[PDB]
Amino acid sequence: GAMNSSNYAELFNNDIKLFVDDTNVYRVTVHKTFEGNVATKAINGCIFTLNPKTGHLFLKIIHTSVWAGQKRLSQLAKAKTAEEVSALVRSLPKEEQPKQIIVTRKAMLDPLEVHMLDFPNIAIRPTELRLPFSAAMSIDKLSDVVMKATEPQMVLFNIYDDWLDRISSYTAFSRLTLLLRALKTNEESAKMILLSDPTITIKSYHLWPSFTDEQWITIESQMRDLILTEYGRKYNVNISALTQTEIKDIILGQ
Repeated sequence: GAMNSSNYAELFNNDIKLFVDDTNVYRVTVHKTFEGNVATKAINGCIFTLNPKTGHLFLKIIHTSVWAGQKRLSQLAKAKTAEEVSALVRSLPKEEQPKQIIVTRKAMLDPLEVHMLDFPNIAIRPTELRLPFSAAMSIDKLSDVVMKATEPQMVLFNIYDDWLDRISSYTAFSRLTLLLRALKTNEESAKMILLSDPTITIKSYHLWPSFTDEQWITIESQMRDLILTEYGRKYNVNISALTQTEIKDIILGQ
């Protein structure tokens, strides 16, 4: 049954789970051609597969060669996504295989179910949450590794850096979704907040700055301010009147 804010806590139990986001798999850029026309040109994409409990991000880079001279592309993209997720799962020992895979887009449900027939004990589920994982390509280190790729490959990161030494999975996931939601809402302002010191640095093996515990509280309130103020412009409501469960709903995407 679909994952929503009323049952999403399940993400942090002992049943290994993965989110799969396919929104960055098929990507184009617009460019000027040698005759002076304008055209689209495919660029590398990625499948974003995340364990929200451990932070492990399996970033499968989709090379443009996959698309070359191919028909029915939206069909292929989903097939490609399903193929790769199933191949990852199939490479893991049984004890590392997820119990559930949660797709961020309902369109991914059937293709993944078809490709996961070999895994009867793995539940494929849709979600009501409109999670901001599309904003993964706004994290500079992720964006660069994708763009520099010259062949298919998978790269693994901990998208929580070292946070789990200090905070719970529930807290880390809340922080991540807040950061991604803010990046999705206003990339430029979100990065300005992140670089506000800007002496607080990003370790070479990390995605985010090395903020202290109290510093993260502040960054998080600013990220929250960025999001809510924009929501307020759109809908004409008093931010401060919003309940806790209303604010979460906004961040998570319902």
